[PDB]
Amino acid sequence: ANWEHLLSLKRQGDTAKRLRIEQDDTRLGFEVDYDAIIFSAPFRSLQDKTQVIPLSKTDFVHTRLTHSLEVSVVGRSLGRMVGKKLLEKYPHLEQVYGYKFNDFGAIVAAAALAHDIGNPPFGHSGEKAIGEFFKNGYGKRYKDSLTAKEYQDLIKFEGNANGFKVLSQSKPGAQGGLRLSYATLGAFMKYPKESLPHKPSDHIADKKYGFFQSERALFEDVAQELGLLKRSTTDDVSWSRHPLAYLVEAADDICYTIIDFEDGINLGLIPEEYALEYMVKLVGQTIDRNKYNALQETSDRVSYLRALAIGTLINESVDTFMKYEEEILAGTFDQSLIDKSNYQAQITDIINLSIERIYNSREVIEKEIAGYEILSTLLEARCRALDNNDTHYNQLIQQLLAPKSLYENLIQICAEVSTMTDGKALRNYKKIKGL
Amino acid sequence: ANWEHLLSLKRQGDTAKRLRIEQDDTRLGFEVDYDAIIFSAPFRSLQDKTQVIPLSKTDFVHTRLTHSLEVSVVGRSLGRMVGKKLLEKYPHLEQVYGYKFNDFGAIVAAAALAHDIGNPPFGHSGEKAIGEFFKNGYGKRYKDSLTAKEYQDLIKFEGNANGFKVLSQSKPGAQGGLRLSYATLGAFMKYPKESLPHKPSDHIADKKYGFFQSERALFEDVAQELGLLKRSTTDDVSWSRHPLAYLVEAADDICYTIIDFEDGINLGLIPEEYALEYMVKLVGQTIDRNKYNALQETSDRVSYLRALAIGTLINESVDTFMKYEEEILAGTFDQSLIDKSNYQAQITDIINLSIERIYNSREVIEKEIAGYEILSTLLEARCRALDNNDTHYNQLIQQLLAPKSLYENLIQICAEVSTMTDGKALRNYKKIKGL
Repeated sequence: ANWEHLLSLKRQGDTAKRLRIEQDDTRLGFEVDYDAIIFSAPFRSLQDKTQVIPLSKTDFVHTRLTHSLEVSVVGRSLGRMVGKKLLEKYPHLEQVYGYKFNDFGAIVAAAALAHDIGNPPFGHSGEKAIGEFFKNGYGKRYKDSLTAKEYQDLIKFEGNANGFKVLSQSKPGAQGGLRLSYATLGAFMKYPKESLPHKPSDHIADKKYGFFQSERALFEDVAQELGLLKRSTTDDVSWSRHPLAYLVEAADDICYTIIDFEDGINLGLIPEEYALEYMVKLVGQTIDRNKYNALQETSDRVSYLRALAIGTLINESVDTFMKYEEEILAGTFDQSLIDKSNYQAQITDIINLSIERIYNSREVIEKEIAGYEILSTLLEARCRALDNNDTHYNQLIQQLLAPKSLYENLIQICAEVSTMTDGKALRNYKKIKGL
Repeated sequence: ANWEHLLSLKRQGDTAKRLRIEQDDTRLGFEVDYDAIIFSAPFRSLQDKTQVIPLSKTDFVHTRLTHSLEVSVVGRSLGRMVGKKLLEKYPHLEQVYGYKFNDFGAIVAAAALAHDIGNPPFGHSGEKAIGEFFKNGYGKRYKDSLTAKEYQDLIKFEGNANGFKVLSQSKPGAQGGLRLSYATLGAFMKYPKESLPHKPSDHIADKKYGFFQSERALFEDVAQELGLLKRSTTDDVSWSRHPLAYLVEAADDICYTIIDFEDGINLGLIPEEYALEYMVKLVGQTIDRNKYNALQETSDRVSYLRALAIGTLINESVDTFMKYEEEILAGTFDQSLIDKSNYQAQITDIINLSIERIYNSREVIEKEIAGYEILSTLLEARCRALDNNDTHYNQLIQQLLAPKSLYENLIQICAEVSTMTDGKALRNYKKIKGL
């Protein structure tokens, strides 16, 4: 693989090449991508979408918009610091081609900012509820009308793949969706494979899939332009990750770990007494102990620890990337950046405490169970109206919820139900159930 | 005034100079400021703070966090584009001192991101309720114990000044607050004056005031380092605006004008037809008519017009800034950048329509009326507990609401009441009232 092609500025449908040295510095394609996402209807909708973590009437807990924003800031830092080191290691990328360190920060920041844009509500539980609907619920009836991979897209419905659809889906008057740079689309794709085969290896990149059958042809074009290495020659396609996707993944991993811990403490789900114990190793080399002791409020002390731990893990992740840069370029790095961290024990301890006190908490379980019913009800309403669109009731449902092939209809129903805001989903659900 | 001094990287308490050429490119002070605001407790709290604009059960309407985020993105573009032209006109800024165009984008983005951080709930009506409390309500009893300017800080309590307080307030373990770069604090100060005299002229910079008496000594430090020009001849202090403050203002004006209009259309408060009619001159040169006619959804057509109109006004504001750069540097520019717009008739039409259909709408008036009662109730409870801190009831109030001199206590009460999240304020209000 070659960094000259990995950093493609191509947008969908382009007729001529876009050279980095010819770009206006005030309209750099990679920075335009960040702003396009910020102002997009899908990103704006995250304002009205909560995480699975419970709300608090006393402390700050992140909604999905604030979470995505902070992930993108961490991502920009990863991209900036790696970009600087990559331009030292390959000086021609700056001399002949005109790439600068901020370019790498922009690609990673934009891909990270958009990572949760296609996820259904209720976290991974929401993905499972949609899959269950097609595996064992009403949607099971479609199995014999779908290919194996089409059906797998539904029974293993994946928020990563829905995010790719949201970013790239053509609509009348919006060809190519947000039309993001191909480099940004490459960095976005953490799982460059189709829904089948299911987990063909234990490599992190094989754990999930990254595009639906409906978007396979689009990602093939992206993979071709970037020169991603083919990882399989069978009708089942897969590629080695774009190198910057490791940094997008690292941004999410660091924030998932440390910021969930911060929210858990401010919620009172994790006793404050655990905060310093679980973070001392991650912060001890950089912490100002006088500052920490003078701080009189828990949320300020926890926020200080969070900033220091994130800075530590960002710096370590950059060094890990650069150590395995050539392996990543060759497609032979089979692990995540955080998997190689010297603080793996502390990270695992933080993750497990969050599972025990947050994700297994009664308030999260209750919401996930309710989410199964909400999503299943909305899916069944849409699919019954698809199957019998001539009845008076189903015409009302169509006016209320949605005012092509069978597979394309079903994937769109999943995409739309997944991206409804919390309040709109709940209101429509209550009307269908007469509540 | 000298750009070398205006672009100061000083933080509060610094003992040694910070040379731009010595900054780490991955830890630029100006970009550190942006990230510090994003992760700050006051900015995160905007998550849970609505505008006075009503919410919608069908369409997107901005919370204060998303409005500030989009203003910061428009500000980053304005700073980047003006920065590139400033470095062309003053090339020693780059060659000698090492400044780069993205530095100007970071300064303007950070100051714009934090513009609403100190505003009380309920818009300008919330400011008026706090001022009315001290002018004619319970707080009138403090008049004779305060200087003229201390009392004016209260009866004309100003969100812009509270924002300055929020950004810089010292607490145990956090001296200097967020410790933002002085260039960023200069760009933030749109009204570089104290509360008195009131509206000494019709200059936009004199319309309001930008810092309380509690923060006068801090902004004096900031003004000295930046080399801001003294404007007032009497003992009442006042400075000419930092040139970048004009770009922070323009980002707010453009977003408030176009994005409020966008929200009003998607709310149904503004008829859909008015969108093209009021924006056609702002978008006519750049709009793709076949793209627009192919768009099937109102929100997408309006969002396209919004993006085109913001684009037009960003470009024009940059040109206006450069056309008047020397007059701004000398403190002789008497207007805002948008005031000189060739589209001023269309801007005025859009604003007046938003005033008539949104800000004078029944739903806004209802909310402002309720806000008067909520804020007045909270202020009276805090002030009575200040006046008689010995009683069992007032000790409960102190534990519920707030777990030095009279003025310092009163201005802190105003700052804390103003910065409470919507849900926390409402909950405490209901408990004080028995519900």
